[PDB]
Formats: sequence, C-alpha cells, structure tokens
Amino acid sequence: SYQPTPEDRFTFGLWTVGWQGRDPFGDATRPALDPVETVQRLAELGAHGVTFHDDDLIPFGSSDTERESHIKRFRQALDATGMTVPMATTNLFTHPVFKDGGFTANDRDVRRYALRKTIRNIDLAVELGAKTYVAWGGREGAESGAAKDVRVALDRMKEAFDLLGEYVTSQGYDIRFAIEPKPNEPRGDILLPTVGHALAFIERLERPELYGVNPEVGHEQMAGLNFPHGIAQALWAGKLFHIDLNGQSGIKYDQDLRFGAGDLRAAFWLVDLLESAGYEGPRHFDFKPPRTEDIDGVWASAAGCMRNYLILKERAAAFRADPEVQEALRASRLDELAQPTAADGVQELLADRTAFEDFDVDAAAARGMAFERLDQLAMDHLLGAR
Ligand SMILES: [Mg+2]
Ligand SMILES: [Mg+2]
Ligand SMILES: [Mn+2]
Ligand SMILES: [Mn+2]
Ligand SMILES: [O-]
Repeated sequence: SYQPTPEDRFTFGLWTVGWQGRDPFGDATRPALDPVETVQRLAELGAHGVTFHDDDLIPFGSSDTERESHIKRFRQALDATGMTVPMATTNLFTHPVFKDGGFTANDRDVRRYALRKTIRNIDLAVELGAKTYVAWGGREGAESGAAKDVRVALDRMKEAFDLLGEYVTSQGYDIRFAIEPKPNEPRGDILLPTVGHALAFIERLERPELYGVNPEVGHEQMAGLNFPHGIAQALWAGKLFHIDLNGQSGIKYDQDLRFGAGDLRAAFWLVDLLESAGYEGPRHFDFKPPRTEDIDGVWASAAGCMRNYLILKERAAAFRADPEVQEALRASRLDELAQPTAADGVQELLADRTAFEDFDVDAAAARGMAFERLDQLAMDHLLGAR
C-alpha cells in the first residue's frame, strides 16, 4: 500500500535530496551527491523524474568540455532509468553577483548576464524534455525602502520575461514559464510575493499565455495564506503550470519540510483539490531532508513525500465518494453555490421582489450552514475513523 510508481508523476529537484545541510547558522552535514546517484536512487523509490537548476547539474564556471561531460553522464542516467525532466530553472540567487537580483538588479550589466544565463539553460531544458521553465526571483526585492523603486523594478521584470518569451517564440519552443512566488527570504521583501501578485503581473506581459505560476506550499504559508485557496485561484485562472509540494510549520523561515509535514489538513485539502480538478502536471517536491539526517534519512524523507501524497489521495477520494459526505455537501448548499446567481440578468434581478423587497432575511439567516458536521466527516476520513 501507498507504493509510488512512475505512473504517479512524482518529481524531485536535484537540490532537494542533494541539499548538504548548510543553513544560516550551520555548515554542511552531508556530502555532495552526484546527480547520477540521485537519478538512480529516486528511480528505485518510484519517482517519475527530476528537475534542476543549471548550477546543480553543471558546477558554476565549468568549461565547455566539463559542461558537456556533466550533461552526458546525466542524460545517460535518465536514459537508463526512464526518469524524465519535466521542469528546469536557473540559479539567479547563489552567486554574489546576484546579491541585488538577477532580472531586477540595479546594475544593468547584471540584468543582462541574468538573461544570458537563463537563455543558455532554457536551451538545455528543452533538449532534456522540460515543458515548464521555472523562475524563482529570490533575490528580487529589498531590505530597505529606497534601495528598490518597485514600479521601475516591475518594468525591468516585465522586460526580462517579455525578452524570454520572444526568444522561445523565435526558436519555436513548446516550453512555458512558471513564476514561483515567495514573500521574503533571502530578501527582506521579495517582489511578486504571492500567487496573486504573480498572476496579476503575468496579465501585463506581452504574451500572457506563455506564463503561469509554480506555487510552493510553504511559501504561501510564510504569508499565513491558505495554500489550497491560492491553488484554486490559480486553477480558476488556468495558470497552474507546475506545483511545489512540501511542508511548513507556520510563519517563519522557509523550512521545506517533507510533504505532509507542517499543516497536514492543508495538505489534505490540497490533494483533494488537485485530484478533483484533474491536475495533470508533475507532483514536484521542493523539500529539504532536515540536516539532522544522514543519507539514509534523505531517502526516507523523500519516500515519505510520496507516501503522504498517496495516503492523502486515498483519504480525499474516500471523503468525496462517501454518500454521507455527498449528503452533507448538499446540506451545506455546496450544490447551490454552483448555480448562477442571476443568469436571468440585471433587469430580471431588479424586478424580482423575492430578491429584496419580499426577501425574508431572518428566515435565511436562521438556516445553519452545517459546516461543522461536514468538516468533522472530513476529519474522520483523514484520520481513517471512516
Ligand atoms: Mg553533474
Ligand atoms: Mg511576454
Ligand atoms: Mn521553500
Ligand atoms: Mn519551490
Ligand atoms: O524552497
């Protein structure tokens, strides 16, 4: 039971299981992993694929020959295992040159470098099969108010994404972009801090259809937001191009716990939503095995990500299939929510005395919503008490 297979579409970043455990107050607790070892270990755990930043696959500053060497060994591991690469991204955050940003660095020469670094990796991503190219603008933002003129920075951010869209259009690539929001860390405040801000920004790009979001559980929770609700808004907009699954224990530094950890009920409601919406993309884990763990704990934590998704999938399906739940949803008027409010139009609504003049507000108000019974059925299903 709960054994993942490639059919389940689980993916992991090289940098997840490969995290050496450096944190702001700590040196590495684990050795670097060879990407080939990661591909092989994740395949044996039942993953479907991996993702990478450029600099996870090819050490920064590699010569062209070294580059090609790293890419070849990786492609041979992918090919041997049947592991895929559904998504890739650029590291525009680790190198000190990016200390004020990539695309929105105040220094123009840095902005241009960021774009070139990204374009080089888009070409590689496409060859390896990525259908989504993620941008996490972790350095875009500020610690102080005058350091960054945010309207101007948004002009630069738009200019960068529009140039990338021109490039992929020119090349005839299939690949779409996904912006990964985060509210803070490592900048005091990060630009495009939530799913909403990223969705809004996309609508001002030249080719909006090429851009969506890559929301991460823990990032929205760093703003105290409801991650299932934000995913619902992304799905409503047609913009859930990819998703990052993990756990977060509240409003604090980005913990990147394994999926299921942190806010467990939010993980349940997320799975419920993804499955009823028919999301077809990768189930990607952007997580860190805690630095307390050795390599055996790395693979246990990765396995746990997948196991928890599968348990929650079972529980959510059982919840929605239960006749008792179907009845409680009706008792709570979830069916009525789906009826148009006024398909009859403005003039019919305005002439309808049952909508105002003759509406019995007190009788309506006295009708309980029955939400607590509904939620306790949900709790019982999650806990396997049904
Ligand atoms: Mg390598
Ligand atoms: Mg554009
Ligand atoms: Mn995170
Ligand atoms: Mn992420
Ligand atoms: O993350």
